Parts: sequence; C-alpha cells; structure tokens
Amino acid sequence: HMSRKIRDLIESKRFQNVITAIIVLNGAVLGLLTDTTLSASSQNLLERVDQLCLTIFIVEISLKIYAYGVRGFFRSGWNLFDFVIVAIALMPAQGSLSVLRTFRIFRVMRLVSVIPTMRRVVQGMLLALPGVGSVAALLTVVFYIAAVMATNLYGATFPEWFGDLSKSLYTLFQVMTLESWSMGIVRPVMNVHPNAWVFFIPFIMLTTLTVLNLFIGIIVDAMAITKEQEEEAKTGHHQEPISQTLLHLGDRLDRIEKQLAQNN
Amino acid sequence: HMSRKIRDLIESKRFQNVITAIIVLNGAVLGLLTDTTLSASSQNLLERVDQLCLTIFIVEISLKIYAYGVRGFFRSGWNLFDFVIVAIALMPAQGSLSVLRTFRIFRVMRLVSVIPTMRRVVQGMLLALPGVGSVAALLTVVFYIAAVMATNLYGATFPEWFGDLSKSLYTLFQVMTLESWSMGIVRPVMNVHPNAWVFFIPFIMLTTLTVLNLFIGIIVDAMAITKEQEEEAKTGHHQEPISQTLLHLGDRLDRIEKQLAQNN
Amino acid sequence: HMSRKIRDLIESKRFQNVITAIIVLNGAVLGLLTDTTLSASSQNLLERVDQLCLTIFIVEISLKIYAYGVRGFFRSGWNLFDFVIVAIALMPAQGSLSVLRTFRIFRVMRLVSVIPTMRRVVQGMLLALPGVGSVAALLTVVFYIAAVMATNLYGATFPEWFGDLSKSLYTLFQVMTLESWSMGIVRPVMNVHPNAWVFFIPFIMLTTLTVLNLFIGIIVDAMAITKEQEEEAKTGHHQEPISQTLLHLGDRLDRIEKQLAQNN
Amino acid sequence: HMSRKIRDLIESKRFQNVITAIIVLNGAVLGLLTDTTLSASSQNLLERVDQLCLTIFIVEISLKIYAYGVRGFFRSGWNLFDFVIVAIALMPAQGSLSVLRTFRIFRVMRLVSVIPTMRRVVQGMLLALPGVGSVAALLTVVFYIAAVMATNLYGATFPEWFGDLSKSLYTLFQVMTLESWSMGIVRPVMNVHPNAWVFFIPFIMLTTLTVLNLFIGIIVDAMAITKEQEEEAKTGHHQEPISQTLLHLGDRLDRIEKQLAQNN
Ligand SMILES: CCCCCCCCCC(=O)N(CCO)C[C@@H](O)[C@@H](O)[C@@H](O)[C@@H](O)CO
Ligand SMILES: CCCCCCCCCC(=O)N(CCO)C[C@@H](O)[C@@H](O)[C@@H](O)[C@@H](O)CO
Ligand SMILES: CCCCCCCCCC(=O)N(CCO)C[C@@H](O)[C@@H](O)[C@@H](O)[C@@H](O)CO
Ligand SMILES: CCCCCCCCCC(=O)N(CCO)C[C@@H](O)[C@@H](O)[C@@H](O)[C@@H](O)CO
Ligand code: NA
Ligand code: NA
Ligand code: NA
Repeated sequence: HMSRKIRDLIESKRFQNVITAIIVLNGAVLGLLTDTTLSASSQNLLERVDQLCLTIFIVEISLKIYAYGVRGFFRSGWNLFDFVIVAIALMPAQGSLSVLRTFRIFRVMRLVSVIPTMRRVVQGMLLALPGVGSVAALLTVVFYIAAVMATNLYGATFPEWFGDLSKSLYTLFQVMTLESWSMGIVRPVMNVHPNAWVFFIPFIMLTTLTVLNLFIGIIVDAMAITKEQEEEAKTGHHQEPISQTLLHLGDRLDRIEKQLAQNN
Repeated sequence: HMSRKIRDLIESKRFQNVITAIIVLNGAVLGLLTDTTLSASSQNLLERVDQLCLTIFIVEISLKIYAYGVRGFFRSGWNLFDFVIVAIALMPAQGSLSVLRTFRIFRVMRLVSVIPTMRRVVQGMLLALPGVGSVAALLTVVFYIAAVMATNLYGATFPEWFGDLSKSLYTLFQVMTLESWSMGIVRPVMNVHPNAWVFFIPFIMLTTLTVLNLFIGIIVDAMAITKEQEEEAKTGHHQEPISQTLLHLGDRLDRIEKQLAQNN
Repeated sequence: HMSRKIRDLIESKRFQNVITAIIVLNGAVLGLLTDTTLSASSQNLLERVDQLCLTIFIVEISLKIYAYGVRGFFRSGWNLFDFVIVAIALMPAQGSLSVLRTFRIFRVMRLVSVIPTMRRVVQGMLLALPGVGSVAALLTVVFYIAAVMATNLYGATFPEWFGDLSKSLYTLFQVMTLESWSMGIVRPVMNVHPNAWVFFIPFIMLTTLTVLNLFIGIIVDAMAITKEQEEEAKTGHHQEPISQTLLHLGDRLDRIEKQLAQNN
Repeated sequence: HMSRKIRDLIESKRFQNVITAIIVLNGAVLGLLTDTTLSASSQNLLERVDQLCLTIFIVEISLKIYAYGVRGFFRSGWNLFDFVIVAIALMPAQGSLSVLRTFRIFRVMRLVSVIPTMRRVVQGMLLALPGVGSVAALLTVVFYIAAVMATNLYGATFPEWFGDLSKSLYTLFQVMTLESWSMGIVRPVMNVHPNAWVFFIPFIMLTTLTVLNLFIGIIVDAMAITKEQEEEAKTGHHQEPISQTLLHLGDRLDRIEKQLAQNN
C-alpha cells in the first residue's frame, strides 16, 4: 500500500500548498538575485536557498515517478513539463535552440502546473489554438506579402526600417500595434514616397481586423473550454449544449407521438 | 414608531436627492479649492461649505445607525464604506498604508453608494473579480518572470528602464500598453542587444492577449450580474437561465409521459 | 387626393435617390470650397450650387410639411432634425451655445436621416445610450476625482499638464487613451514625484476597463436594436426572444397536461 | 473518362499539397530577391525558379479549364482570382488603376484560394461585409464632415496636417488610431486654437466607437459564416438555428394537441 499512501500525500491540498510555497520562495530568491549591489555572502546564501528549493522539487518529482510509474507519470503533459523544468537545472553544459538556458525564473511557470485553476486557464488557451490556426495563417500570409512589398518599395530610401525582410517584418509588427506608425514611420516615408499611405493604411485596416479576430477567437473558445473543465473538476461532468438538450426534448416528443397516434 | 418613521424618510427618493445634491456640492467646492489663485476669504468660505456638507453626512449616518441598529447598519458593505469615508474626515492625525489621507475628493465615491443604479454597476464589477482571479494570477506570473528576465538581460546597459525589478515592472507595463514600445524602448535596446525582439514581441503577444481576456471576462460577467440585480430591484426576482427553463420543460414532458404509458 | 399623391412621391425610392444625390452634390461643393487656391469665379459658382442644393431642400421640406401636417411632420425626430439643419442655413445672424454655426458641412448628416438603413444604425446607437448611463456616470465620477487629485498633486510642478482642473481633465483623457502616457507624461512626472505610478497605473487600469465596458455596452445593445428595426422594416414585425418562445412552449404543455389528467 | 480522371487528380490532397509547396517555393524565391547584395548569377537562378513555379501554375489552371469547362471554371470566384493572378504575370506591358503590377508577391495570396480552411476564413470575412456597410458608411460620413471642418478650421495655421482635404483625412485617420494624437497633433494645435479639444475629443469618442462597432460586426458575423461553412464541408449540412429547432418543436406540440382534443 506504500505507493497508494504516497499518492494520497501527493494529491493532498497541504502537499500542493508546500510545493506552491517553495515555488514562490524560489521565485522570490531569483528576484532578489537580480540586485547587482548585493554582497558575496548575501548572493551565496540566496544561491543555497535556490539549491534547497530545487532539491525539494527533485524529491517531489521522484516521489511522483514512483507513485505513478514511469509511463503513468509521463502520460501527462504537465508532469513532463515539471520534469523538464527541474531536470534542465541539473545540466551544466546544456543546448536547446536559442543561446543558453540561463533563465532559471521559468521555474515560476510551475505555479501554473501545480495550481489546478491556473492549469485550466492555460489548458483552455492551448486547446483554443487549433481553431484559430487558419486566422493566424491568414495573418502570417499578409505579414509576409507586406514585408516583401515594403522591402522592395522602401528599403533603399529607408534601410533602418525596411532595409531587409527581417527589418520590414519588425516595423510592420510596430505599424500593426499602431506604435508611432504615422509620426515615426509613415509621415517620414511619405516625404520621399507621397503615396505610401495607399500601402500602410490598408495594411493597418487588414491586420488590426485579423489580429482582433485572432484574439477574440482565442478568448471566446478558451473561456468556454476552461468553464467546461471547471465544471468537470467540481461535479465530474460538464453542462450539455442547448442543441443536445433540444435534441433529447425532441426525442421525448417523438416517443409520446408514437404512444398517441396508434396505441391510444 | 419613531425609528420606522425615520427609515421611511431615509429610504425615500427626496432624502436620496438631498444627500446626492450635497455630495455634488461638496465635490464642486473641493474642485474649486484646487485653484491656487483664490483669495483667503474665498478659500475660507469654501472650507466652511465643505464643513457644512460633512456635518449633513454625520447627521445622515447617525440617523441611519439609530433607524437600523449598530449591527444592522454595519451588515451592509456600502453603509460601512459611507461610515469610513465620513469618519476618516473627522480624524486630524490619521494613518493608513500609503502617506496621508489628504484626498478628501474620495468623498465623491459616495455618489456610487447613494445612487442604486450606480451601486449595481460597481457591485457587478466587484462580484465578477473572483471569476477572473486565475487569469489575473497568470498575468501576474508572466509579468514577474518577464521583469526578472528583463532586469538580468538589460539592466546593466539600460539602467533607467531595467536597472532593477521595480523599473522593469514599470517599463513592461508600458510595453504591454504598447506606449512607445518600439521607438522609445525596443529599437534603442536592439542597438545594443540585436535579438531583443525575441523577448519583447512574445511578451507583447502573451500580455495583450491575457489582459484582453481579463477585461472581457470582467465586462461579460459584470454585465450579466448587474442585469440580474436590475431585474431583482424592479420586480423582486431575476430571469431564470435557459438551462433551468429547458429543465422544467423536460420535467413536464416526463410527467405527461407517465400519464400516457400506463394510466391511459 | 393631392396630399396623398405628394406622399406617394415623397415616400418613393426615386425621390429619396434625388434628395441623396443633392446631399452628395452639396457635400462635394462644400469640400471643394475648403481649397484656398480657387479663383473668385470658381468660388462664386460653387456658392451658387450650394444655394441651388439648399433651395431643393426647402421645396422638399415644404412638400413634406403640407403632405403630413405641421404636427404630423414635427412628430418625427428625423423630420425636426432635417428642418433645423435646413432652416439654420437661412439665418444670417444666428446664436446657439458655442461660437458660430459656420460649419455648413453638418448638412451631410442628412445622408443618415434620408437613408433608412443608415437612420437605423444611428437609432440603435441613440436607443442604447440610456442603458450605459450608469457606466458613463461611473467613468465621469472617476475622471473628476482623478482630475482634482492630479491638480492638487502635480499642478505646481507640472502646470502645463495639471495646472488647473481643465488641464488635468485633458491630460487624464490622453493618459486613458494611452497616448505618450509614460514617455511623455508619467516618466517626466516620476522624476519629481517618484511614486506617481501609484496614481497613474490604477487610473489607467480602472478607466480603460470602464471605457471598454461603456463601448461594448453600446455596441452589443445597438446591434440588437438595429437588427430588430431591420426586421420590422422588412416584414412588419421582429423575431421574438428565446424566453418568450419557451414561455409559449410551456403554455402549450400546460394546456395538454390539463387535457390528459382529468378529461382523458 | 479522361476529364473525370483529371478532376480526381485536381481534387486530390496530394495535388493540393504539390501546388501549395510550389506557392511556398515561389514565395520564398521572391523573398530572397528582396536582397540587394545578391550576385547576378544568384538572382538569375532565383528568377528561373520563379519562371518554373509560374509554368507549374499555367499547367495546373489549363488542366482545370479542360476538366471543368470554360464556363464551369469561371463560375467560381476563387478560380477566376487564380486565373487573373497567374495570367497577369504573362503580360509585359500591363495597366490597372494604380501605377504598375510589379508586386509579384501577391501570388502568395493563392495559399488562401488553394487551402480550403483558409479559403473559408476569407469567405466568412467577405460575406460579413454587406451587413456592416451602413456602419462603414456612417464612419465615412463622419470622416468627410470632420475633414472639411478640420481643413477650414486649422488648414491656414497647420498646413502640414490640415492644409487640404487629403491632408486632413490622413491626420484624422491617425487621430482615430490614437497615434500621437495629443503630444503630436492636438497640444500643438491648442497653442494657437485653445478650444480645439471640443473638436478632437468628440471626434475620437465617435470614431473609436464606430470603428470598434465595424470590427466587432465583421468578426461576429464572419466567425458564424465560417463555422457554418466548416460544418457543410465536413458533414454536408450545417447546424440549424435555435429559432428553427424551437419552431419544429412547436409544430410537434400543435400536432399532438390536435391528436388529443377531438380524436382521443
Ligand atoms: C507576425 C509578425 C512577426 C514579426 C517578427 C519580426 C521579427 C524580425 C526581427 C529581426 O529578425 N531582426 C533582425 C535580427 O538580426 C530585427 C531587425 O528589425 C533589426 O535588424 C533592426 O531593427 C536593427 O536596426 C536593430 O535595431
Ligand atoms: C501588472 C503590472 C504592474 C506593474 C507595476 C509597476 C510598478 C513599479 C514602479 C516602481 O516601483 N518604481 C520604483 C519606485 O521607487 C518605479 C520605477 O520605474 C522608477 O524607479 C523609475 O521609473 C525612475 O526612473 C523614476 O522616473
Ligand atoms: C471624460 C473626459 C472628458 C475630458 C474633457 C477635457 C476637456 C478639458 C479641456 C479644457 O477645458 N481646456 C481649457 C480650455 O481653455 C484645455 C486645457 O488642457 C488647456 O488649457 C491646455 O491644454 C493648454 O496648455 C492649451 O494647449
Ligand atoms: C476612413 C479614413 C480614410 C483616410 C484616408 C486618407 C488618405 C489621404 C492621403 C492623401 O491623399 N494624401 C495626399 C497624397 O498626395 C496624403 C497627405 O496627407 C500628404 O499630402 C501629406 O501627408 C504630406 O505632408 C506628405 O508627407
Ligand atoms: Na494604442
Ligand atoms: Na504612441
Ligand atoms: Na508616441
């Protein structure tokens, strides 16, 4: 019964609270370590607290692997994420895809995986992504076409902003966010190219509409997924859609119609 | 019957109108007192009008405490708020948590507590907060991780904007609001750190999405709570949800099905 | 039958098209008159076209007053608006509440009153205003409290932005719109008052939320009112709410329950 | 059976994938051609790859015209668009309505027409436009009235921003987007015209509300149209509205009421 006694401990509220308190503590020490003025002894102390925090996470994950099984633990995405986050910190010479995994503060993302209500918010957002993939692709297509056009049109006269494809993608993102789009970019561009507005004004109209569509699509779907997940976590099931309720109401009416026309 | 005669006065439309007119008058005199050019006599006069306004609020709250009872009055959050707002002004040497309670203009917040339709708007907003707590926590987590990262990454080269955790939290809030994010912050940062966009562009994408989710969540829930509260204030009850209407419609169909299969 | 023959002309599509074409023509000549470089003869010609346009509107409104009756015409807000717009132009020495009614281009607002689909959009927006009055009042209260606070706190050190109540209302509106709020206003203010963010960041959080609530409230209600008005204009009636459909469905079930329990 | 064998090839997933891969390849070579530093041989090579890509699109469209028929192919808007996009590239001396069709990168818009999920997003957006035409017209009317007013009011003192109708339309679009509206435009204008805020603040209030209404109207309708189109593409039909489900439920209740009152 040892593994079962350990699962009862792991799945308890107090154990979740201890682990949450250690993530907050680890997050607090990493925040204090951003302070350049600190003494060597103060830094050494905080680095030992970070070591103590990480060790508690190793015991916890090992306690989880034994109480669930290697395949049973890695079955959940949140468990694998927690494993990767902790295991990465135990690698001195590491390699990913950017530069170096020196951002230890990403360990505070564990607050999301450990707290179930927070876990459900991220879950809802992630599950809402496939449904907006075509809107996001449409926005990606518009950005690329615009970046190529802006490079060819304005790159030779405005090389800081449109000198290459990378530079144009960056200033088009800025233009889309409406940040200094006119006083900083388009009015100076119009001094050399007077009809530049025929490009930037339709670019703004299209991208702000498409990006708002993308964001609304995520928020609307994510809110409904999380709402359903909150219901299943509390009652064991979620509220059935209006269409299903009306379908079952229609079936009951077809059943009474049969028990009236011939056998009545 | 004295306390009952006083409640009939307190709960009347005319009494509410008199108190509203005194809050507007007190608000108007505090606004005139912002004028530095005013004579000593004009300031003295307006300060006596503020004293007269506050005295009317003391009589009103005392009239309320007697007509409801100490425990009956303090049972409502709006009554306690009105009590605190008025009582605070009668304290010369006060202490809270900031610097000093010299902002007497917060007395105009009583317009919200005294006007029931306005009271319902704030009520709807306040009751909508627990439901967005996890989205707000997710935004708080993202801000903290980002602030620590920005301090470590850019603090030594950009100390005005990222020199410490407090400075980084402030400029990340600015970046999230899209205010001069590129012309003022990220283009100057990219001159020293060319890949800074890999940090700021995903930061903007994530936070604008999460903050919009937080705001939409508040507005959608608050509007429904206020709508229900407006219905209960006018008719005594609110409109039942579609799910409940369909549930009772389903019960009526189960009742007629029973009165058809066997006893018919 | 003369008045009835005139109403058939007035209410026709062709007459509406002629009047629309004259508003567009009048709008086009007023736009050409903004050009400072024009000759005296060109200006004189366009001013005569504006005179011809206005005369057509006088004949039209007079044709409407006779075919409906003085009280019958003025019964509609759109007819009174059309009357005021045209009649105002026939007054040389006029007085309203601002400076002078020299903005003749407001005559292009008649495109809204003459085109029924456009008339319904404005109608929906106007009818949606009472329902957001308390949200708008809440925003007005927050602005006033903030303006008084900003005047007292920052007026002596920042008189251009906060020197008086009017100046503070203006820069708080700018701060609410997020326009240069940090690089232009709050960072310079924080150089003198380091804790200024404790005021401006909660001000931004509260006002952007309240203004979004105000706008969403208008758009959601206006869209539903216009939708109903579009239905009534095409079919003579609008779609009944789901609550009413379920109410009548419930009444039919109560009727069959009565015709089953006792008399069956 | 030749035309039928060709349609089976055209309508297959693999053929769609080959054409998609060629659009991506053509898009990639046009993006590489924005690079000014490239050698003459590298440019020549990429220009031949663009020629090869375009030739594959000619074979594909010709294969489509034969397998469907001239009138059958041109029956679809997407086929005509694909035809125009490819055929335009085979014209050396061309003329449209702007300057010159040198933006070959518009060929990447074929990703939208070739991918059905992407085709449905654009379809939903395009079909949602007639329904917002009156809101867009209302915004067009407000812009024109404002542009004429701004030209007459501020053109002589601010000719860069309001010197003519075109200049005023441009800076009003900027003001509507809230870009440097106060620090860049209205504060400098108020130094000469102190009551300029009476014009710009109501202009901002009205246009941001109307533009948000326009965008929300597009997103809400487009999302529902695309959702219905996604359902019809997968199952052959779409989900019926709640109103229709309740209508058929009401008809079933009227049918059982008839089979109870007289013949029971
Ligand atoms: C969905 C939209 C996604 C937009 C993504 C844009 C990223 C492109 C940014 C990039 O790759 N750069 C090159 C990195 O080497 C940045 C350039 O803009 C940079 O060269 C200039 O800004 C310099 O002037 C540095 O200040
Ligand atoms: C959810 C997001 C919440 C963001 C909240 C950010 C508040 C942090 C602001 C703060 O604590 N500061 C230190 C107060 O002492 C402000 C600093 O940014 C300030 O030191 C610099 O701006 C100076 O250069 C003054 O001009
Ligand atoms: C719901 C929010 C509503 C906000 C409305 C704000 C309007 C207040 C503007 C006003 O009354 N002013 C005084 C008009 O005399 C404008 C001042 O701001 C002005 O004195 C300064 O800006 C000068 O420096 C001129 O450049
Ligand atoms: C729904 C709203 C639609 C707004 C559309 C606005 C377009 C008008 C722009 C235009 O026609 N211009 C004239 C083109 O010749 C641009 C001017 O603004 C330009 O003359 C000045 O900006 C110069 O100073 C150049 O820097
Ligand atoms: Na903005
Ligand atoms: Na800005
Ligand atoms: Na700016």
